[PDB]
Amino acid sequence: PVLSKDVADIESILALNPRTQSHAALHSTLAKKLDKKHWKRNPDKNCFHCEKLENNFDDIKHTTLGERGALREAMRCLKCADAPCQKSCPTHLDIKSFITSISNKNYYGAAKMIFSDNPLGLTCGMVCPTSDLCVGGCNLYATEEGSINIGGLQQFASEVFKAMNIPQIRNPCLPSQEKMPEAYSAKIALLGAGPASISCASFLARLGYSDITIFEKQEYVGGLSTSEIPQFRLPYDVVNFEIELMKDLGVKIICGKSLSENEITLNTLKEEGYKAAFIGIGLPEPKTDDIFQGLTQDQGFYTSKDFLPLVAKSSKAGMCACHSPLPSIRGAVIVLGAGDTAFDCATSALRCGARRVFLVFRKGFVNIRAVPEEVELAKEEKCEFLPFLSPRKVIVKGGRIVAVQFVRTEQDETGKWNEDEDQIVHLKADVVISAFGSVLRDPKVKEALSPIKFNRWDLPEVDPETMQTSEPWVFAGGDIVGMANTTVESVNDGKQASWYIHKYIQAQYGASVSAKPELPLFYTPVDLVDISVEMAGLKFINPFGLASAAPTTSSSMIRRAFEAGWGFALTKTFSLDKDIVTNVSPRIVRGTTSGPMYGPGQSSFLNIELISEKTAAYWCQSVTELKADFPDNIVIASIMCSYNKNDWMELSRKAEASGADALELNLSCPHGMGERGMGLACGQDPELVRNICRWVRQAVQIPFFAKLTPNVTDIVSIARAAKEGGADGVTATNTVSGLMGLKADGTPWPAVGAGKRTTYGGVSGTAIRPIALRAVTTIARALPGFPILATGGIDSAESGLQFLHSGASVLQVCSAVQNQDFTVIQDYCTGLKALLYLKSIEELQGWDGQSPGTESHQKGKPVPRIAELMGKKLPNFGPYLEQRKKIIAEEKMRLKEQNAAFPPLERKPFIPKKPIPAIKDVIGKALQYLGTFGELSNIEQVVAVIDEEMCINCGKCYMTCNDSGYQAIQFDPETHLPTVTDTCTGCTLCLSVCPIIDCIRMVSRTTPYEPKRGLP
Amino acid sequence: APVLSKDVADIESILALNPRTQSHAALHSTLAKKLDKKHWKRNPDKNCFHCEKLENNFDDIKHTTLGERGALREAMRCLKCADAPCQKSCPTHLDIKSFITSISNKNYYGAAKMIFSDNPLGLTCGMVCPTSDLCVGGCNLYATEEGSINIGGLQQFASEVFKAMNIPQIRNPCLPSQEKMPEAYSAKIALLGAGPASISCASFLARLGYSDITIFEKQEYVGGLSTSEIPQFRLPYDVVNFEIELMKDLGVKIICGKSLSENEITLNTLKEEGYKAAFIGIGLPEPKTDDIFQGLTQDQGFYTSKDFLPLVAKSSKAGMCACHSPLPSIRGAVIVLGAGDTAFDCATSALRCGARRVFLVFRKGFVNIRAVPEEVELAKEEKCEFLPFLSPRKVIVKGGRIVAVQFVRTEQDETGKWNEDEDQIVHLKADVVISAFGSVLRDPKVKEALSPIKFNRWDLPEVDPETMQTSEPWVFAGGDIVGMANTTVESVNDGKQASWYIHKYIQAQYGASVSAKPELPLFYTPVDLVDISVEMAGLKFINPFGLASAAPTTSSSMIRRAFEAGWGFALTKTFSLDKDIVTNVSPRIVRGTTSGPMYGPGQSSFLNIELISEKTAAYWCQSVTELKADFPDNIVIASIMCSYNKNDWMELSRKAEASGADALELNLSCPHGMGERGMGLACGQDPELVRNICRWVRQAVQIPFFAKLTPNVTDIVSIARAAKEGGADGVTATNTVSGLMGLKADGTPWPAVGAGKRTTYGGVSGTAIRPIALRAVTTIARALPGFPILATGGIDSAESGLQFLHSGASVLQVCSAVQNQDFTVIQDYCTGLKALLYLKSIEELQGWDGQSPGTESHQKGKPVPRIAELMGKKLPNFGPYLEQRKKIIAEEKMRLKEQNAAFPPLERKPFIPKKPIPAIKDVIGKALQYLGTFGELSNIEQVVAVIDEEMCINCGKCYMTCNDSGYQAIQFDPETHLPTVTDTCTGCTLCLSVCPIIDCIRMVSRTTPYEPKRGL
Ligand code: SF4
Ligand code: SF4
Repeated sequence: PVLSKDVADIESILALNPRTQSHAALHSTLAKKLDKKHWKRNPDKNCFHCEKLENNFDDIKHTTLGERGALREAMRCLKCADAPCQKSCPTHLDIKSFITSISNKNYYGAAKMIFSDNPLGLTCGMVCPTSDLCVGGCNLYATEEGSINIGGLQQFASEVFKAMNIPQIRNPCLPSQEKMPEAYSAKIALLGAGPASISCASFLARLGYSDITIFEKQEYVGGLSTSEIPQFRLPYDVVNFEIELMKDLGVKIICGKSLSENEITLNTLKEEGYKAAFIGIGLPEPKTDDIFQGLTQDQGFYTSKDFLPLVAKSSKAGMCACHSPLPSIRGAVIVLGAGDTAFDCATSALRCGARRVFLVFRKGFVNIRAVPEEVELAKEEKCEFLPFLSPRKVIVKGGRIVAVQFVRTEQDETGKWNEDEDQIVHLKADVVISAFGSVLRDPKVKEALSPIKFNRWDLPEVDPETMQTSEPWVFAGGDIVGMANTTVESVNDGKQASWYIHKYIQAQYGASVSAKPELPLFYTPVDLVDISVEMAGLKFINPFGLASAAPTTSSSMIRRAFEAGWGFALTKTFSLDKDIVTNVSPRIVRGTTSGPMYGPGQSSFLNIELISEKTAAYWCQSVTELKADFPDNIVIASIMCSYNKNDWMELSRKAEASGADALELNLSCPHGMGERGMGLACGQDPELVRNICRWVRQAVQIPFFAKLTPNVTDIVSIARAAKEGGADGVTATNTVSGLMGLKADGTPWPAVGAGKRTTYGGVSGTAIRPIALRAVTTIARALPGFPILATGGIDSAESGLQFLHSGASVLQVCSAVQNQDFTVIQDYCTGLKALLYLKSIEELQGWDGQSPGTESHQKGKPVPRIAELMGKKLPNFGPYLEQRKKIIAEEKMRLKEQNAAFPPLERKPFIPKKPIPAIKDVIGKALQYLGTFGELSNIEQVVAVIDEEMCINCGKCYMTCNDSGYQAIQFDPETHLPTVTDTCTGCTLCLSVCPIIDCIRMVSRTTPYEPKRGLP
Repeated sequence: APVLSKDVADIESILALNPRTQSHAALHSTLAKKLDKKHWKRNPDKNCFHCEKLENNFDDIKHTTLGERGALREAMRCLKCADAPCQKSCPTHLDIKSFITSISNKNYYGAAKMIFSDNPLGLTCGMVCPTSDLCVGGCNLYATEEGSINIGGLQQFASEVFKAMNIPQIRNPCLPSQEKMPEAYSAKIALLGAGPASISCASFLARLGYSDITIFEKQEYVGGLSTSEIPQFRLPYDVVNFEIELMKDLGVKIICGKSLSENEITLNTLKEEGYKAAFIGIGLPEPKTDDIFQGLTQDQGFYTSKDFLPLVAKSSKAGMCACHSPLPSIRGAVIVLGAGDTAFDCATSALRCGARRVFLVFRKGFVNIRAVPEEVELAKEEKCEFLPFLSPRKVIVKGGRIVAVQFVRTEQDETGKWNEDEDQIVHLKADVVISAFGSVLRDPKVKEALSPIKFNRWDLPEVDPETMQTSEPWVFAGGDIVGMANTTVESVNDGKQASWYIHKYIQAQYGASVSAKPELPLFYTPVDLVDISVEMAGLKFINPFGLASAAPTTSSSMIRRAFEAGWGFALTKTFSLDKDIVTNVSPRIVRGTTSGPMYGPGQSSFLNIELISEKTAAYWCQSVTELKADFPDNIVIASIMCSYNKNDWMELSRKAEASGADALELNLSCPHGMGERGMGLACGQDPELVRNICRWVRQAVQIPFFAKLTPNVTDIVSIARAAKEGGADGVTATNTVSGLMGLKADGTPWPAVGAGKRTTYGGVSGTAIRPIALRAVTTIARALPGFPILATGGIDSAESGLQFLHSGASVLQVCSAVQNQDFTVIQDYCTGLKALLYLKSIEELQGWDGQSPGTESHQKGKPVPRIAELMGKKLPNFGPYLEQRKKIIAEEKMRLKEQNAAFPPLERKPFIPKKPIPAIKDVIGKALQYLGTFGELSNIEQVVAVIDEEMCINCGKCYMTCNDSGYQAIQFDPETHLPTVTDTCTGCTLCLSVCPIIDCIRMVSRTTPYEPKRGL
C-alpha cells in the first residue's frame, strides 16, 4: 500500500483539521444568519425574556475566579510601587503583595496579607464595589485590556485558605496570658454582630484583650452580610467562616441581647463593670413613606427591610433554626428606588418567581448612584427600568395591591427637582418593594445611647480620626455613623476604633501607648514553622538569598535586603585593583523567550555585565559593616582572579579577614591558550578548577564554594574537581551562554556604541530553570551530601522547594528580584512555611502543594452535578446551552420541595496528624524518582481522557494530535467536543497544550497496546 | 571613610516610595480614605452626573482600538481554534484563526492579506462591526473568566498597519495577461450605488478578471453610509478612501452624479447601451417618517437622521466635499426619537454639535432595545438620558422654534400587544428633535427605473437568497436594499455572494461554463511575488522552512500533508536498523514551566523523553520514495542513527540514499563509552567520534549529509569542525537542551512513568532555548564561514526565522511551533518573510522595525494630543490631572472650531521599491559583523535612560528595578506617580527591560560627564 497516505478512516477523523485555503469562501448572508445561533456563547441582543431563575441561588458574580483564571490575572498585574489601588482601598490592603503571592502559587501568604488588614477579606473580595474603590485607581486602566480583577483575586486566595481549614492563633508576639498586664482583662462590650463590630473585636483581640463580648439582637450573626446580601452574591458559609476565625481569638458572642432602653443601656454597661463600648448596630429600620402606611406583606407590600431578610432566611442554610419558605412573589413586581438595595430587591424577586420586575426611580439614569457591577446584574436578568417617576398612591382592590400611580419629575434651571401633577402614570403591579434606604428611628434604642451627642443626620456624632463619641468610653462605627457605605469601610471603622479604644483603656489603668499606632498582623500556626537550614557549618535563618548580581550591586542594597528578611546575600563579584573593569551600556535586556509580553514576569534576561566596578577595599569594609549589624544573616564574598596562585590567595585572605562567613569563587575569567577546544573560561576545565580551589583552600579557613558554569559538556566533572580541590560546596549554576536576538535589520540588542556591537551574554531567569535543575540533581546524585547552593530561575517558594527536593540546601535569587523588588522575600518565606505545614495535613493529601484538586468547572464555577446534564453531549453554547439552562432550572424547582438544610457542618480545623518537615527532611527526596531511561517502565502505558464538562471546545488537543501525534482524537462537527480514541499512545502532547488545567488527564491504559511500526 | 553600606540622606529620600516589608496593620480613617480616593481615580465616577464637553471633538471613542503592544498581547491570548466558531459567526467567513495567528507572529501583512481576501472593507469592518452580535458572540474564550477576544480591534490594527505600508493591490496574478483573456471578461458591467455592497461586488468581479466594471453613484461622494452617516469618531473618512483606492487598483471605474431613476439610468437604458449585467446596491435612501412631523423644518429645529448625520459628516470628514460645511449649531436640549443603532449615533453626534443635554426617547422598554450593547455603552458613558415607553404625539413650536414635544405612555397587555394610554401624557422641553425611525426606499422614480423586476411585501427587490439574482436573470441586488443585511459586513458579503453568480451568468451568455464549486480569488499585492527560495549544499529549497525530525514527522502521511500545506522541506523522524528497534514510554512529552502557569497557546517550551521512530527502516525508506515521487520540488531529508559501528552507519546511510532522500541528517545522540572524559556519553559530544562517523557515511553515500549537533557540549564549534573534517556537507544546529522540567510539591517528577512515578533527563525545545540555538548558529557561522547551517530551536515566525538567517543559517527547521499549533503556520511564515524582504526596499518605511511602525506617543493605543499646554505640564492620566487634560483638550477643540480651515487630506499614492528586493542569499550572515569580543565593545560611548511621560502608566516598575537591582537613579513623584531618570543613571538598561509600555523608555547617548561608581 501507499504508506505515506492516510487511509479513509484517518482521513475522516481529520475532516475538521486546518488546511491552507486557496480561494475566498462563498456563504450567503441568509445561510450565515441561521448558522450564527448554533455557536452563540453570549446573550442575544434580540432576546427580551428573562431566563427562569426561580429558587436559583447560584453564584452570579462576574468576578469569581478558579485557579487557572486567577493565576493568569495575577501574572497580569504590574505589582506597582506605592500602588494607587491600595490607596483607594478603605482597609489599605497591600494588593501588590497579595497578588504577587497568588502569581507565585502562595495562596496562604496572599490570604494572610489580606486578613492582616481586613478580617472580612473573603466577604469583601466577593462584595466590594471595586469600581468605586481599589479597581477605580488601577494603573492598568490605562491599557486596552483594562484594570485587574482585584476582588476576584482576593476571593480566590481567601477561598483556598478557607478550604485549608487552618485556624487563627493568638498573636505570637504577645506574652503568655498569665503575664499580661491587668489592663488587658478590661471588660469590653460591642453592640451588634456586623462587619464593624467583628473587625473591632478582632483587632482588640489581636492586641491581647481577653474579655471581649459582642451582644447581638438577632439569633443570627454577621449583620447585613447575613440578613440581606443575597446568597447568589455572598454565600452564608463565607460569613460563618469569618466569624469562626474571630472566635479563635477568644471573642465571645451572646445572641438575643439588644441595646434598648429596657435591656442593654450605657448606664447598665457602666453598672456591670464594662470599661469601654463600641456601637456597631448599623441602621436597623426602613426609611418609610406615608403613601404606604398600613399596607401589609399579604397585600403585596414590603420594605427592603422586610423582603430581603425573608429571602435570606429561606435560601441561607444555617442562618436560622427555622427552615422557612421563599416568599410567594407572583406576577408583576415594582421596586421603588435606584440605590444598590433596589437592585438586590429586583434580582431576589426573580428568585421568588416574579414574572416581571420594574425598577422605578424618581430621577434619571444619569442620577443612579448604584455601582455598575450591581446595575449590570439586573440588566442582564431583563429587569425593566422606569425613570422620572415619583410614587403618589397605591391602588388596593379586593385586599391586594393592583397598581401604583406615579407623577413625572424633571429638573429645572437651578437643577432642583419638581413634580408634574398633570403628568401621571398608572402602572399595574401585584407586589411593591420600597428600597428607600434605612434609618435609626426607634426611640427606645436611641434612649439607651443617652447621653451621647447626635448630629443633624440623627446618628451618633464621632471624631472621624478616633471613632470616639462624646462619651470618652463609647465608640461607634459602620453604618450607624453614616460615613461607611460599604462592608470594607465598616470593617475599617472597627479597625480604626480598635486602636483608640486600646489607647483609652490603657490610659484608664495608668498606662500609655506609642504615638505611632501599630495594630498586629494576622497569624496562624503556619507562621510558627521553622524554615532554617544548616549547610557547610553555617546557619541560615531561611534558605533564600540574593545571588552575586545586579540586586547586590551595592552593599547598601544588601543592607535593605536583610532588613526585609533575606536569609543571606552574595557580594557582587569583585577583584584586585589590578583587574579593575569598566562596564558598557546598554548591558541588560529582557528575554525574548516567551514572546512579546512586556512588563512583569519576564521569562529571562540577558546580560553582558562584568565584575563589580567597586573596589575590593569597598566590599571588604562593607562586609565588615554588614556582619557587624546583621550577625545572623550570612554574607558570602564572591571573588575572581585570573589564573594566578598569588592573586587568588591574596584576594581570598583579604575577604576572609573582613568577616565573610564564606567565599564564592567566580570561575568566569578567561585563561591562556584555549588549547583543546575546551572553552576559554577557567570554569570549563576541571584541571584549572581543581588548582584554583587548592589555592584558596590553602589560603583561608572559612568555607568556600565554586560557582559552576552550565556551559560545559559534563558539570559533574567540574563539581568533582572543586571537591577534589578542597571546596566546601558548589553553586549551581551561573548563566547560560546565549544571544537574545536581532532586530529585523540585523542589529543586535544589546547594541553598544555607534557600531551597534554586541557579544555573547549570559541568559538568566526561569527559561534556564530546566538546565539548573538538571545540574543540581546530577551533582546531587554523583556527590551525595556535597552541599549545593542552587541558582537558576528561582522565583517562588514552590520553585525553591523543587531545588531543595533535588539536593540543594539554599536558594540564590537574581532575576526574580530584577522582575520585582526585595519584598518578595516575605512571599518566599510564608510560602515555604505553608508548603511544609500542608505536608502534615492528611485531609489535604490530594492537593498539589497549595493547589486544591481541580474539580469540574466552567469559568471557575462548579459544574452542577445533575443526572440529566451529564453524559449527554451538551456543550456550553448555542441550543445546547439553552437545554442545559432548562435542565438546571427545572432541578432548582424540584429543589424547592426536595428541601433540605439541616445537615450543615460544624467547621473544625484540620490538626496536623504527622510532624511538620524541616528543610533537612526534604533535601534530596526527589532523587529516588530519577534514573536512566532503561529504568522506566514500558509495560505501564497511559492514555489521555478528556472531561467534557470542563472543555471550552477549542480543538487544540485535536490539532496537536493531528499534526504532531497519532490522529487519535475525534472532534465533533456540531458540539466541538473531542473524544480520545483507542489509538492514543499516551504521548501527552494534547494535555500539554490544553488551556484548561486538568481538563485532560493521563490514566492507565486498559486495552491491549501495540507500538505503531508502519510495516511488519 | 563613612558607613559604605548605608544610603546617604539624598539616596534615602529617592527611595521614599520603594516597597518595604510590613510588620503591622495600617491605620487610615475612613474619612481620610474618602478624601484620598479622588486623587488616584482612573475610571468613570458613579457620582459624576455630568458629561465632559465634546463640542467639535471627533476623536476616536472606540473601546476596541489597539496599539501594537495591546494587539500582540491579545493575539497571543487567542486559542487559534480548529473549525473556529468566530469564523462560523462572521458573515464574510474570515479565517480569524489564521489572521490572529499572524498578528501574534508580528506578520501584520499576512494578517491583512487574510482579512482583505475575504472582506474588501476589512479596515472599515474591524472598526464598526457589532462583534458582540457576530464573531465575538461565538468566541470559545467567552467560557473563561477573562472573556472573548477583541477580534474587531485586532482586525483594525493589522489593516491599519497594512494601510500605512502603502502597498497597492495588484491584478490576480494567476490570470492570463489581459490581452489573452476570453472575450467574456470584457463584458460591460454596471453597479448602482458606491456603498459597501457594490464596492465588494466590483472588487470580487475585478479579481475574477472582468475589465469593464462601472459603479454609478448618485451623490458626489463615494462610500455610502460609511461616508455620509457613520460618525468620524467611529470611522475616520481616510479608512473609506483607502479601501476605495484598493478597488481602483483593480481597474474599477466610478462615475458620480448619475442616478438609477426615470429620465436617468434605468435597466432599460443599461440594456440598450450594451451592459450585460447589473448589481443594484443603492441601499435605503430615504428616512422613515412620522405624520406628526409634517411641515417641520431645520430652521425650527427638526431633522431626520438622513438630514442630520450627513450634515455632521460633511463638516467633520475632510475630503467628503469641496464645501467646508459649518457644524450644525445644536444648542440646548436634544430629543432623539428611537432606539435602533442610528439613534445612538445621532445622540453622540448631537453632543459634538454642542448639545447641552440629549434624551433618547423610545416607544418600548429597555429590554426591547435592539441596538448592540457597544453602541448603547457609548451614549450611556457620555451621559445621555434614556426615556422608555413614550410615543410622540405633538411638537410644540413658539417663536419659530420647537420648544417642547409631548408624548403619551405606551404599555403591553397579556397578548403582548402594545397600547397607548391617552390619559398618561409627558410634556418634555426640547429645542431640537431628531427622528431616527429607520430608512426606506420610497421614490417612485427610483422604483420605476427598476422595472420590470419583482418587488416583495416590504416594497423591496426580491432576490434568490443564494444567488442574489432578481427576477430578471441579468440583474442582481444586495445590501440594505434587499432588507436582509443589517451591517456593513453583511452588505459586503451580499456583493461577494452576488459576484460569483454574476460571473456564472455572464460566462453562460458568451457560451462558457464555470466550475460547480465557487472559486473567488484571494487578495494579492506585489509582496506576494517576492522570491523566498534558497540554495544550500547543492540543494534547491522552494522556501527556507522545514519540519525538524520530531513528533510532527511521526508518520510519512503527516509529511505529505505538510508539503500540501506549503512546507519547503521535511526531516523524517530519526530511524534505525531493525536490530536497534525501540519502544517508547508514556507519558513522554510535557509542557514547559519556563514562563510560569500560562496554559494553552504559545507554550514557551516542551520537554520530551522520546526515542527514535518506532517505525521500521523499511517503512521510512518506502515512504521517502513515495514522497519524492509525488513532491519532486520538496526536499526530503532522512534522519538516521546507529551505534558507533562502521558497517551499521554505512548500511543504513546507503539504504536511505537508495530510497531517494535528497540528503541525510545524522542524529549524533547515541551513547558510546561511559562518558565524562570531558566529552560525555553521546557520540555528538566527542569530536573524534563525530569525525569518524562522518568519514564512514562519506565513504558510503554520494548525496549530501548533515550532522545534527547537540548544544550539550563545552565547545560546539569543535564538533562542527570535526564533522566538516570528516566530510559532512553541513551541520544542523541544534538538538534539544538536556533538562528536568520540574517537580510537583510532593517531589514527584513530570513526566512520571509507571506506578513508581519515575523519570529521566529529557530534552527542552521551543522558544525558551532560542538564545542557545542562536548563539550556537552564530559561533559556528563565524568560526566556519560558508559551512552550511540548518538552524533549529525556537523558530516560530518569519521574524524569528530571519534572525537565524541573519545569523548565518540557510534554512530553518521547526517543531515546537507546530506542536503549539498546526501545519498551516507555514502560510504565515512565507507571507511574513516575503513582507520583511519587500519592506527593505521601501525608503519611506526605513524608520520601522520590520513590519512594526515606529512607536508614537500614545495612551491605550490612541495617539496623545500634540498640544503645547498638554505637554511637559506634569499631567498624568488620572485624578485631578486627567480632568485638567480634558479641559485643555476641549478648549483646543473649540479654538479649532472658531477658525474653520484646514481641509487637506493627503492624496494616496503607493511607495515604490527603490532598490531590488533582497533574496534569501542577500540576508544570510549579514548580522555577524556586529558580533565581537568584549574588548571590541566601546566603553566610551555610554547611554542613559529617558522616559516619555506621555506614554507612562505610572506603575513605578522602572523605579523598583533601579532601586533593588540598579543605581537608585530614578525619582518617582509621590503625587503624580511619574518617574524621571537622573544623571546618576549608568545605562544598565534594566528599567527599559521591565517597562510594560513598548518604547516608553529609550536609551539615548549620554551627554554629561561619566564616572564609573567605584565606592572606594
Ligand atoms: S496523548 Fe498523544 S496520542 Fe493520545 S490523544 Fe493526546 S496527543 Fe494524541
Ligand atoms: S515602568 Fe514604564 S510605565 Fe511604569 S512608571 Fe516606569 S516608565 Fe512608566
